[PDB]
Amino acid sequence: MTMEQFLTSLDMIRSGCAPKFKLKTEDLDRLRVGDFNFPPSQDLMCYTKCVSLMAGSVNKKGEFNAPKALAQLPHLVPPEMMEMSRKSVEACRDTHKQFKESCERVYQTAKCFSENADGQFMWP
Repeated sequence: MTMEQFLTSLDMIRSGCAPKFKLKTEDLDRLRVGDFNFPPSQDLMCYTKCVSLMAGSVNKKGEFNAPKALAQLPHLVPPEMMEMSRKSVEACRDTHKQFKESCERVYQTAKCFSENADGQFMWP
């Protein structure tokens, strides 16, 4: 996909998940720029789970599926973002094993992606 399509995809992905939760605009804004440096509500964390399920990188138990994530990447991120994402998958493949609850697992993996991003990270 193109970068222009990717940035617009972010809003489309959000629209399919945001209405299911009680969320703060400020919080969503901060996640959009890859800033996970604030305490999340349960709603925000489950929001990140809803996003990842849509992407197909996790199951209902919030377990990160590294090979399918890597199989999916060309359908999720533009070519310019491939290297960074692959590195983030690898660095964060074993993050969900420290957490038991489904929403928290995904959130912590998402947070890991943002921190282990060698560039600008963007969350829907």
